[PDB]
Amino acid sequence: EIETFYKMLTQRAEIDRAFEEAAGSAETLSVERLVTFLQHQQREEEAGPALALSLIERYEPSETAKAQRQMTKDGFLMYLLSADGNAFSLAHRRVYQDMDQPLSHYLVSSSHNTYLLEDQLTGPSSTEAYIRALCKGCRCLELDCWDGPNQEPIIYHGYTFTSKILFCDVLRAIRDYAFKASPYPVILSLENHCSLEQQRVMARHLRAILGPILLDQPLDGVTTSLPSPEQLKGKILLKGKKLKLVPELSDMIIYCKSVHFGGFSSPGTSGQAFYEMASFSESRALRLLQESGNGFVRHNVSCLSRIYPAGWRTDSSNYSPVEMWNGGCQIVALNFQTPGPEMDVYLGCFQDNGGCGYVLKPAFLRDPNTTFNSRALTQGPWWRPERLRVRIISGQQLPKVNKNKNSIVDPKVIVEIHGVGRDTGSRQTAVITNNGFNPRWDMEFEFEVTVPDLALVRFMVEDYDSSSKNDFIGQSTIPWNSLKQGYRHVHLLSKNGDQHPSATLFVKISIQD
Ligand SMILES: O=P1(O)C[C@@H]2[C@H](O)[C@@H](O)[C@H](O)[C@@H](O)[C@@H]2O1
Ligand SMILES: [Ca+2]
Ligand SMILES: [Ca+2]
Ligand SMILES: [Ca+2]
Repeated sequence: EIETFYKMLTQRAEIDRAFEEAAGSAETLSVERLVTFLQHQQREEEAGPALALSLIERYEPSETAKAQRQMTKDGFLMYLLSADGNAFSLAHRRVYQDMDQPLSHYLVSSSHNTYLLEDQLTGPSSTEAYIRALCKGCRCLELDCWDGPNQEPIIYHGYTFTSKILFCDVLRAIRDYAFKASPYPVILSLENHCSLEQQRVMARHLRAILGPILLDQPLDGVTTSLPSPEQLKGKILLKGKKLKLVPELSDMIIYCKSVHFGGFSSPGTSGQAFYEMASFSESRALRLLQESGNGFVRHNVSCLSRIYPAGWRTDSSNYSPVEMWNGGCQIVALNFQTPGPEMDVYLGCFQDNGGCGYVLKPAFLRDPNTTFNSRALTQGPWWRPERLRVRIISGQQLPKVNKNKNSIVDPKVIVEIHGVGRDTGSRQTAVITNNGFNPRWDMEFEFEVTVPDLALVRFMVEDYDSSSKNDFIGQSTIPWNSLKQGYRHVHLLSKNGDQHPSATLFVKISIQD
């Protein structure tokens, strides 16, 4: 029975079935019978004996089967639970994109009022908040500088009761973590409310603390465009007002001068210099996208636009980033402290390209002459309908979302499509009652996605509550082009972005044009 049990508790039919079909009669998968699976099922492009063999070498537990170039059901499952079996493309989990274009061509991971740990009104500020963001790959941070006691500038949310911290303390932390998660440039957005004296102090600290990391001179060459992530690699650039403002500071603003939004230079030649960055509240941006979608887009090709949360979000809530990315907006600032679908999608997007924090925009969003407008879709390269079929097969060890008691989860799965408005959709499965160890739904959904290049597929698992609002159990957001096909496992994350060791969803994905 001790056999039966570990052999029972640990026993997945869907897995068995999958092995069967692949292996057929055999009790094993031969390199050829693995290749066809890799091609027919997993749709690997690099399908071939080479891959198969590495899979077997990497995952096969049986020394006999290994040595004999075969895969057992055990190795089959291990492959399926590995980084290679992940629905989130392993290949995309390393920098693999063109890092040589001007900054304006990349979506950049950006945070809003980075110093804040909670609400915008009375919650605390901390260097920790900066460390956290940086550790999540954030590239563009915010510093709200105000004069402090003893000629030491402080950082906090002006005009509120949020707790304070030292500008210098913040600089050390940024210094210490700026590149822990990526080698690409960090941008510091300074909102400067300092007296000229304390501004001088700021400049002193910047130089003193950042030293060589700090970029304080234009890049030789770099004449008509913003440098590239590659060119700025290992650097930290300041973004702010450039000559009420001491030269010491103004002189350090090189590639990102804060400017008031002029408008878009289509009816002319020039508008904002590539080294000029405009900011838009969530609200204004929406409006501009609503009326000037293509203008904004075209603007965003050579120019970096920063977007920030609406003033009413004193709770540090977040808006949807997708809507801004659809306009090619690059520095879409969110409140990194706040868990929710928005940050889920945010970090899902940025888990791409090895999480270096810079993700190359689609080509049509890099064409100054594009006619694209996610709002008014016409024919163009962006238009490329695909049919996605996702089968939510089963769940493994869904985490017990507290309950402050001994209950059993009643899980259900929601699958969502995020992208151009036309494509957004959501579907949900039934609820399996009292089972988190191995609920089985075996439900399939199909979605039509017309602009996959801007889409993300999100899997969310909730604990169905009849009386209350359903608890969130886990989630995973995968950018369209990183979505792997065939049988895969979706590795669920907690609301804080943390990896849930053994919580997975087993699915079968198929994308067809
Ligand atoms: O704490 P904040 O200054 C950060 C945020 C923006 O990024 C600024 O562009 C804007 O002007 C402020 O109103 C907003 O509150
Ligand atoms: Ca601010
Ligand atoms: Ca229950
Ligand atoms: Ca429930």
